[PDB]
Amino acid sequence: SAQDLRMSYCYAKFEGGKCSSPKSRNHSKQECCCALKGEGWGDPCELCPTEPDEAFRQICPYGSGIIVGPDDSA
Repeated sequence: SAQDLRMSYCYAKFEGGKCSSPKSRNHSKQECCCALKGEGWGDPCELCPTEPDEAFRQICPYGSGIIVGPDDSA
């Protein structure tokens, strides 16, 4: 589904320099800014894109959903 199905740490907040709120478990960079829609992704947090940015959809073909964080909310 994703690129090299890389599943690292997804951060919920990216301080245009660092990150915070990393999910104990790891998910695909797509599952991070798509289903988890955080602020950054990967151990080396990388600022995730936002819709409808070409990059945004680059991880979410259908949109913020795909595999909405299973048993990871509600």
